[PDB]
Amino acid sequence: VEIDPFEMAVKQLERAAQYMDISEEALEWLKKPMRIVEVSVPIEMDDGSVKVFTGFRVQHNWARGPTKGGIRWHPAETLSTVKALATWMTWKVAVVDLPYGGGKGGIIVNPKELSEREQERLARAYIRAVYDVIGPWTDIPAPDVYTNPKIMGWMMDEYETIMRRKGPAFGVITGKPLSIGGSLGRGTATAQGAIFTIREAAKALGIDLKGKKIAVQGYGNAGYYTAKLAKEQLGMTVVAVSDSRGGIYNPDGLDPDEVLKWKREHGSVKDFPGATNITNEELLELEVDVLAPAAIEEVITEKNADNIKAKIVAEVANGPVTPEADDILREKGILQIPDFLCNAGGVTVSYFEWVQNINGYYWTEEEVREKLDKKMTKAFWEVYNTHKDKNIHMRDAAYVVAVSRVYQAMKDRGWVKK
Ligand SMILES: N[C@@H](CCC(=O)O)C(=O)O
Repeated sequence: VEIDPFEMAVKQLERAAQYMDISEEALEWLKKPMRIVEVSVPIEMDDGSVKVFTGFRVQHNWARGPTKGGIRWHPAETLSTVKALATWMTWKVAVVDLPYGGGKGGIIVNPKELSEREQERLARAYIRAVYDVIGPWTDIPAPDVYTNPKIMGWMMDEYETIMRRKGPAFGVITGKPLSIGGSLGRGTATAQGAIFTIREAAKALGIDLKGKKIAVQGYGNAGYYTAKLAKEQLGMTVVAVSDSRGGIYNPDGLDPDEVLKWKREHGSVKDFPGATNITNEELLELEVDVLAPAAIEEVITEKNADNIKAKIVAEVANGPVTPEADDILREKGILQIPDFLCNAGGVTVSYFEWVQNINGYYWTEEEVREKLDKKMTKAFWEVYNTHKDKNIHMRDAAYVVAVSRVYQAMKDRGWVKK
């Protein structure tokens, strides 16, 4: 009825585990986060009053290393959502082979009504509250929904103040500004990883992307950068983009820069000059070769699953395809890139930033791009090889790979004897 996120995550995990040989005790261990921390976050309001907010910090599993995850500042943020996202982050960092665990944070707050001073106070108070469970080798937060690198810098500064500079305080948190322990290529990380996965999928299917058409659903940061990177690196034709308000259709192709400027100047991509105006519900069914949903989740359902005509569906967003839609698309012979594999570039570049901070030596744009390319190509090819060996779904193969890595790490530590 309410479809609790944690219940759905556990159901997904059970579905995945039924496709592989895993002990019952390890599955029961994986069904529950290893540590959940709920703290009060008191800040001083600009009018002088004191308001108390609820903060979360869930560390699902740290068998493979320190936990990794973002912090969400959303008025509708709950503990269940944080737990489910930490569980998903575990598999996200496991599939792309990072020495990380699963983690997530969140504060129930509406940041649109907070001033800059109040936002800084909130970040510093959250750090002061969760200092006891975070660290460069314990738990590394990251930017997420309604959180930017500015909050990352404030949080790192507060952590460094509390820690008294006894170690790599830069590495306690990622996504920071370039002036303070930042990393090159952070802004376009997720889209770059998605482009690498799309290129590898095209390589697997034997189709060249030069001159092909791509439709991107959702024109935020991820969607815009995905369309732009596809057009430049992959040589594809950006035929259709969209946002919440509406969508754009143009057979001759769309210039992502022009569309972004129009959206910035009018608040939406609606009524772009010399272009057909459509919505998402027909955008998802346009005849394309690559479809990249980069917007609100659950856009492909059994209603529209049979009408999808894309050869490759790159799930840039977090879970935009329902399991029934997954089965329908697999029946049609459409290669799907799993949600927590396609957008694994952001966490990979976050790991690169953490490595740079820990080592004290910082890389260049080309080095980061090449390392990200290697990691994403290897992860995608491992997932596709499992998908070809086990004759299962692509999402199922990615789950098998991630859960197998986590289970092996748990067995090596002696946490589970079977
Ligand atoms: N939460 C973001 C940040 C990456 C990270 O966890 O380091 C993501 O999953 O992409």
